[PDB]
Amino acid sequence: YEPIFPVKRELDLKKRIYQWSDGTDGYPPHLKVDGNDEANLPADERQSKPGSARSEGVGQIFDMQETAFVSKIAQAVSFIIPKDIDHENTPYKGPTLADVEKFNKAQFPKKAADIMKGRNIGEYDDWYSDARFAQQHFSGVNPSTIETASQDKIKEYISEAQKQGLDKVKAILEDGKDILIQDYSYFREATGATNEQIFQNTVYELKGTTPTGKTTSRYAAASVVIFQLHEDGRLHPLAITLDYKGSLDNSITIFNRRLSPDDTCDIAEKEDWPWRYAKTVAQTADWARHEVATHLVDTHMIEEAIIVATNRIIPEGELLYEILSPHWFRTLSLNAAARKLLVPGVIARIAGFGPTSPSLDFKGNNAFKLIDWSYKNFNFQDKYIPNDLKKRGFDIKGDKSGKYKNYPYANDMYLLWGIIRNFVKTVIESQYTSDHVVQKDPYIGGWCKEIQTNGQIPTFPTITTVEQLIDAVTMCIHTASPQHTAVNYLQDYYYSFVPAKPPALCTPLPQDLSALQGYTEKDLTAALPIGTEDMKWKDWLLAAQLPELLSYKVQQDYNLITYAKSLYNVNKNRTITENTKFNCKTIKKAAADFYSHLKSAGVEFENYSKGQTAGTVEYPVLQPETTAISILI
Ligand SMILES: [Fe+2]
Repeated sequence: YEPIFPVKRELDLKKRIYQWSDGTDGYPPHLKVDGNDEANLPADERQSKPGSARSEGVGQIFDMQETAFVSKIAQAVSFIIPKDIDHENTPYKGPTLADVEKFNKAQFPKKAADIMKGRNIGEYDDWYSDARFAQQHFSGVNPSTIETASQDKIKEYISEAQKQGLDKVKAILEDGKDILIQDYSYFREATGATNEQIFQNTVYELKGTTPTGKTTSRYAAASVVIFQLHEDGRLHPLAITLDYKGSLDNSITIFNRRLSPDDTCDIAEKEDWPWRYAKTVAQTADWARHEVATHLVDTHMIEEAIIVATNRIIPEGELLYEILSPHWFRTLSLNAAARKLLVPGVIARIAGFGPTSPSLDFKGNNAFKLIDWSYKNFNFQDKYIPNDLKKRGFDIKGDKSGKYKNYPYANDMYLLWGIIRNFVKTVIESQYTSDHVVQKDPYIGGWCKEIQTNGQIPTFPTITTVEQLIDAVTMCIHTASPQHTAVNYLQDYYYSFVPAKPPALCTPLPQDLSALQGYTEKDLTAALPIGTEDMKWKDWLLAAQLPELLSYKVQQDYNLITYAKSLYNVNKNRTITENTKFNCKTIKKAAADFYSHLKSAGVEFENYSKGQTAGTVEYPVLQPETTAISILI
């Protein structure tokens, strides 16, 4: 008969089922899906009704009703709100901030049921405040990109401070008492736009398929926020560059009229319309870097690359496949729905990068140029939590000062990284006993080469040592589960109230410093998507509904805990400690530990949360009970 080679037959089959994209769609490498149509996914990785065997599907990922609703908004291309979606009162109707804030609180119940259960930052009256704004850079949806300010970047702000004759603010930077930066000036470099070109998205009105002359513009800014970190451990915003353009000579850079959190000035924080605008512009900058870079690229897309490469090279039954496999549950169908609807029909629509909405060529669209560049400029090893916290300038290993008490991400993760490495170290070493044993493995070398080339993650290691294999496996797990968890499952809260953190601006920037300095509420109210005017209704809905959709809380069984308890691979409907091949006494002992380590950690993440400055919003996101096995939303 014809000769049968079980392995090479199975891999030949997987390399047909799991194929790469040619990249003509304008996305980083992913699983090839003809027109991203559900049907053209691999049979098992498709979607069934909720309460089904895993050989059928993965259960309805999103909330049926709020998908049909969000799809309704994306499809709605008419500038006149459709009869269906329209209501007597809406959270964008206003027409004032007061009226919009007043609506928000009246939608808190006792339907909207996530990890904050229908609640948002709108609960806090003083969300505008310097503490709550800045606190989002430690505890918000993007806690992982703030870093120590380069000495020669302080040198710029020392100069601009002097230029404005602000003698007080100069002395603060002069010495350099824990001066930190959050830098979105890279958006230009990232989109190939010149320093004379402004970010503008021209939203063309269509009569279904055919356009009418009518348009409305949304705007975006390569902002740069400068913070000082005090000893009591409060992150204080000092300065915002609204849109950085090579130098601060060519940009308009405002300074906080209160130079500390306790500072008192006769103009309040609520009435400081110049500063409340700047912060709102700096919020659009972080919305982008969060959704594109920190969320979509760094988690969803990096994980898909691993999934595809791992499936193509490493066979089902191999140890590496079995530890990684569970952390992929339903990731592929979700990215196929992101690439189809969410990225083009929402992200690229509500963002201010443009150049147009809708787009006919995504390779020409800037949101896609940013998606592409974010993937290209990711670094697999540098975002190892230890290496992450080190290079960004955070010594969590030994801070006696207690200055990082307001930074629970940095606290929670430094612990949680070692714990997941502990687990992997025990399981990997149960087969991979030496650097040599790794070197003489068939798949690990080709696994790396596949990821470094086709996956287009060159920063992925050439795995020689046992430590190198452990960190790589930790990272795949860390990215897929707790890192995605942190950045995914606080969207509803921080985005639901659109003014707190809006996706883009609905009016051009102020022309110069002198113009901004005399800004009224109506300017911000206009800049935000409020009123029946200029299709601002659609921008609000999408801005506050995508968060609620993607914040929809994880099911009990898709916990990191429930896995650590029983090692049950939800994704593959099997258990690793039922493969007589592997040294299972060890694996059961690693899992037994890993579980006791996580229960123990949930206690510490709690302490870190309540250990923050009085009033500071909680950080419950990395609670193992509320952490996802995979990138499953
Ligand atoms: Fe996500």
